[PDB]
Parts: sequence; structure tokens; C-alpha cells
Amino acid sequence: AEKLFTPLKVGAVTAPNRVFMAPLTRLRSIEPGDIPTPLMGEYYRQRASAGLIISEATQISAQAKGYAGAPGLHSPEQIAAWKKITAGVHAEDGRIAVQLWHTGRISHSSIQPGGQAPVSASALNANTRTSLRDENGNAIRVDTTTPRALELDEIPGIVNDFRQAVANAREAGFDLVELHSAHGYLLHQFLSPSSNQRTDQYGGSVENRARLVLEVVDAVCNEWSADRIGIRVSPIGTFQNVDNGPNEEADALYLIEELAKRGIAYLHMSETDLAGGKPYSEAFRQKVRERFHGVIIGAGAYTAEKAEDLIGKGLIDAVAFGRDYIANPDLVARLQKKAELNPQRPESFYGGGAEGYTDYPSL
Ligand SMILES: Cc1cc2nc3c(=O)[nH]c(=O)nc-3n(C[C@H](O)[C@H](O)[C@H](O)COP(=O)(O)O)c2cc1C
Ligand SMILES: O=[N+]([O-])c1cc([N+](=O)[O-])c(O)c([N+](=O)[O-])c1
Repeated sequence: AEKLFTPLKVGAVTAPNRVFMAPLTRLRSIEPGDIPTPLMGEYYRQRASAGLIISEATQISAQAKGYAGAPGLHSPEQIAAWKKITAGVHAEDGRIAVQLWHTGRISHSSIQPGGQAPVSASALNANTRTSLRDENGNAIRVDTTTPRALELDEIPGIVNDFRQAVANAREAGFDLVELHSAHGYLLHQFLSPSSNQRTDQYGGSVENRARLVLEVVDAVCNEWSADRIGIRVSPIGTFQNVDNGPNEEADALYLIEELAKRGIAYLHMSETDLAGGKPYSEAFRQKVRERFHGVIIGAGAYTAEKAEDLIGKGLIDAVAFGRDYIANPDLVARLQKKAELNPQRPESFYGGGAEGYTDYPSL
């Protein structure tokens, strides 16, 4: 069609096209153990024609767990299972990044270590729901538990958990890592004034609110290499009840300038929540583009036409598609041929088994 099907260097790897698979929580891991499965391996292998696969959000630690059925990357059994998944993608000549998260306050005590309260920047309930499993293994929605504020002396341990999870990602065969700094999860809970009322060096000013994420970026670049690190941000608008405060544009540009200093592989911008939000102006896209010198990935209700427009204008380099990738394993070939897409079945986005997961056909 036009530029979507052309190669792009993304840090240490080269994508053959600009059609990426966005990170998508599907809640099909084995419990106990939060272990990836052969069925997950098949799902990712089906999608290996993507320019880059970004995995579902994956826990850096047991404390990081927010949803029943989300996988981890902290135990030996998890590492071994992910190695099989990455090897399947590579057998199909694909590339895969792991999205690493800590859910912070979007969690429930029943899935935390010891059954205790989850942690956050401050002791404020998320006022949302998470997904648990019932006695028959089926996904159910439950109100989030009020968190405890992290003590200052606990912050280095959070940094260390990200560091260790990146070392584990490298062993598991991932090509890149994506830090989950978006959507109201732990790193975003520190970034946003709505969720961060701290009076130490980790709250107040934008420099203090960004301190934790930038300590994490520095630690993971040191552990592996900057050209292996990406980050997902959602810095404009409201996401899962977390807004970006009264100075969101200036605060976003500060963060992006700081990330640029580290020479990381990519910046992945989640532009809108699933419930919608105001579109990015071209002027703001230009301000982002002049501050970041790696790859920029756009996401959020994109069409191929919008992607072509913005790639052609030189404002973004690639697009991540979420729900179209759930339903279309061969999305690249379908967009290239202008073929129809399979219809989406949202009732099977979370939990369950093969149905609504590996049963969407290729052309
Ligand atoms: C079922 C589902 C699960 C999601 N899980 C994640 C997640 O693990 N990590 C993340 O950063 N975003 C997650 N998202 C957001 C998607 O990555 C994506 O930004 C969003 O679906 C909008 O893009 P789309 O219109 O192309 O689907 C999820 C979205 C859906 C629909
Ligand atoms: O539905 N989900 O399970 C879901 C999960 C995650 N995540 O990282 O755990 C997200 O970032 C989003 N999201 O950003 O929209 C959705």
C-alpha cells in the first residue's frame, strides 16, 4: 500500500514492516505459578508476521501481580516457559518484546503475597475493578483493594525487581523489553499528581514524580543495553481513572526529553483509553518528534489510513494494533492485500481457552 510495509530499525533488531502487535492481556496463564502455556505459544507463533510482537503485560515479581491469569517473568518455571514461546516466534522469523509491569494499586489482596494489601505511591484506592478467577477457573471482576504507600526504603527494591526481570527477559530470548509506564499501573501512579500525594523526593514536582521511572530506565539500560529498551507511556488524557494532571503537555515533554538522554530504542505512545479521549494535535506530535531520537510507535484506535498519514508526515515510525491483532493473526497480509478482517468476539478477550484465542483463521 504505501509505507506500512517497509523495514524499520528498532534498536538492536530490524522490523520488516511497521504493523506491530500491541501488548494485550488475555489472562490465560497457568495458576498456580503464573506460567505461560503452549496455547499462548501457539497464539504468538500465529502472529509472528508482525513487524514486532509486544507481549501481554508480564509481572516483574509476585508483588507486581494485579490480575489472575497474567504471566510472570521472575521464577525458573516462568523463564523456561517463555523460552519456548520466544523460540516459536523466532522459528517463524518474527521478533518479540516482553512488556514488564508492576500493577501497583490495580490489584486485590487475595492475589498478593501473604494475602496483604497491594502497594502504590500513596494509600488511595484505584476505584476500579481487576480480574480474578472463580472456583471453576473462570474470569470474574472484583473491586480493587486499597493500597499501602511504599516506604522510601522500599523504592530501591522496586528498581531492582525491574532490573532482575530485564536480565531474565534476556535469558528467555526476548529481542527487546517494553517498560509499562502507562494506563494507571505503578510507574504511572508515581507520574500522575492524582495518584501521588508523596512529600518525599518521589512526589510533588514533575522531576520528583518522574524520578522512579527514570531510575528504572537507568537500571535496565545498565543491566542490558539501551538499544534493547522501550517504554510505553500514556501521558495525555485519562487512563483507568488516572489523569495526567493540570500541566500534562509540559510534563510529558519533560519526561520525553529525559528518556531521550538515555538513547533507548523506542517510545510507544498510548494515545487514548478504550473509552476515548481527545486526539493528539499535529503540533504536539511535532514537539514529541523533535525531543526523541529513536523509534516512535503510535497506538489507540488506529486505522491503516491514519497510520499511513502520520508515517508519511514523518511524525511516527510504526503503529501498534491491539484488537485487530486479537482477531487477525495475519493482519499484515490482510492490510497489504486490502482484505476483509475477521469479526471480533470481545466476550473471549479475557480468560478461557482456545476459543476466541487461537481459532481466528488466517487467509
Ligand atoms: C483485551 C485487551 C487487553 C489489553 N492489555 C494491555 C496490556 O497488557 N498492556 C498495555 O499496555 N495495553 C493493553 N491494552 C491496550 C492495547 O495495547 C491497545 O493500546 C488498545 O487496545 C487500543 O488499541 P486498538 O484500538 O488497536 O485495540 C489492552 C487492550 C485490550 C482490548
Ligand atoms: O484489560 N486488561 O487486562 C488491560 C491490562 C493492561 N495491563 O497492562 O495489565 C493494560 O495496560 C490495559 N490497558 O492499557 O488498556 C488493559
